[PDB]
Amino acid sequence: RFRVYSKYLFLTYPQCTLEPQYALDSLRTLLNKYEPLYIAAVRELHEDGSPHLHVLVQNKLRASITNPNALNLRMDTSPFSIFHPNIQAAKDCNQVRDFITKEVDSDVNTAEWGTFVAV
DNA sequence: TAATATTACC
Ligand SMILES: [Mn+2]
Ligand SMILES: [Mn+2]
Ligand SMILES: [Mn+2]
Ligand SMILES: [Mn+2]
Repeated sequence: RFRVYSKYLFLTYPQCTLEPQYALDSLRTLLNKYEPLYIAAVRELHEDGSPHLHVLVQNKLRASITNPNALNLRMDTSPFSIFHPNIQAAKDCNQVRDFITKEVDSDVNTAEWGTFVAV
C-alpha cells in the first residue's frame, strides 16, 4: 500500500535524463484531474553524480495517489527506459523550489509552467 | 509508504 494525499507534490526521478519540458507536459496531463496550477521541473547534471529530475507540482485540488507507479514515465527513444519517481507530499513548497532550482547547472535544464502559489 | 535509486524539502 502506498498513499499520499496532498495538493503539493515533490517528485524525484533518479538516474533519469528526461528533458524537463517534456516531463512537465506529461505530468500536467497525468495529474489533470487535480487541476495543476504550477509545475517546476529541473534536470540536475553535475560532474561527479548521477543525473536526475526533480518536479514540484502545486495543484488546486488535493491529489490522491494510491498507486506508487501512477507517475511513471517512459522515454520515447531507445532504450525506452521507464523512470519511476520517489513521490512525496511537499512539506514546504518554497523550500523545495529553492532546493531544486539552486542545484541546477544552467537555466536550460529548468522548465516552469503556471503562476507560483503562495502557500 | 513503493520502488526508482544515492536520488528525494528539513
Ligand atoms: Mn537533486
Ligand atoms: Mn523502499
Ligand atoms: Mn534498488
Ligand atoms: Mn528517502
